[PDB]
Amino acid sequence: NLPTAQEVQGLMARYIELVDVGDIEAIVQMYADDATVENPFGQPPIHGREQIAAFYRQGLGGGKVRASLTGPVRASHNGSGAMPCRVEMVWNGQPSALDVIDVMRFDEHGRIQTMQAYWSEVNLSVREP
Amino acid sequence: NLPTAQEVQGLMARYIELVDVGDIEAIVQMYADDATVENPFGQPPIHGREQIAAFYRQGLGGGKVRASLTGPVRASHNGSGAMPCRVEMVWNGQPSALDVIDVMRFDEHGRIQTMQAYWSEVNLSVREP
Repeated sequence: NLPTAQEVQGLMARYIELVDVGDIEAIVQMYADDATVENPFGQPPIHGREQIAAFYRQGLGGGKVRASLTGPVRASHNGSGAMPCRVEMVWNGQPSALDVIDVMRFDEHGRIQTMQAYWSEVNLSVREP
Repeated sequence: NLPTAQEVQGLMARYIELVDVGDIEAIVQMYADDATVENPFGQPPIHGREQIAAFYRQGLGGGKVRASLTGPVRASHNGSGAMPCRVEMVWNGQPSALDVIDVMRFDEHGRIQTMQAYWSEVNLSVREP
C-alpha cells in the first residue's frame, strides 16, 4: 500500500543520508526500475535504473559531495513529499554550496517513482578560503 | 517569455507577502485564469480564478493567518520553482504552525499556472500558551 506521511518522511530523510555517504548502490536501490529523475528540473528526465546509477555515479564522482536536510520533510497523504537540503561540492573549481528542494513520489512498494530537483545557479554560493 | 530563475525567485517571494497580509485580490491576480491549485497536494485540484478566490477567501477567513519564507526560493531555468515557508494560524481551536513547501510553475506572462502545497498533519505544530 501507498506509504503514509510518516513513512515518506522516513524514506526521504534516508535518501539524503545515502547521498551524503555516496552509497550509489543503496540510492539506486531506492528507485523503482522505471523511475524518472529530473535534476535539475527543466532538463530532460533520465529514465530507469541504469541511467540513474550513472547519473549518481558521475554526480557523486570527482567533487566531494555532502548533502544535509535543512528542514522538516513535508509529506502528503498520497505517497508524495518534498524537502529542502543543502548540497556541498566543488563547482567550477571552487568549493560551493547549492540550495535544493527535492520532490518525490513513491509507489505502492515504497520505491521512488518520480524525483525532481529544484535549483539553479541563483541557489549557488561559492565559499571563500 | 518564460520567467528567468531570478524573476521566479521574486514572484514566489511576493506571493508569500500577499498571503501574509491577506490581499486576496492581489493573490488571485497572480494566477492565470485557468490555473490549478492543489492544496494540500493529494486533494482534488481547484480550477480557475473563481474557485481559487473562494479558497483564499475561506483559507484566509476566520483564523488569523501569517506566512513567512523560511529559506531561499529554489528556482529552475524553466519557469518553475519551489520554496519553504511556515504558516501561522488557528487550528482545531489552537494557535498552530504549519510547515509547507509550495511548488509553482509560471506561464509566459509570469502568472502562476500550477501551484501545489506539500504538507500534512505531521507538519503541524500546536503552540503552547
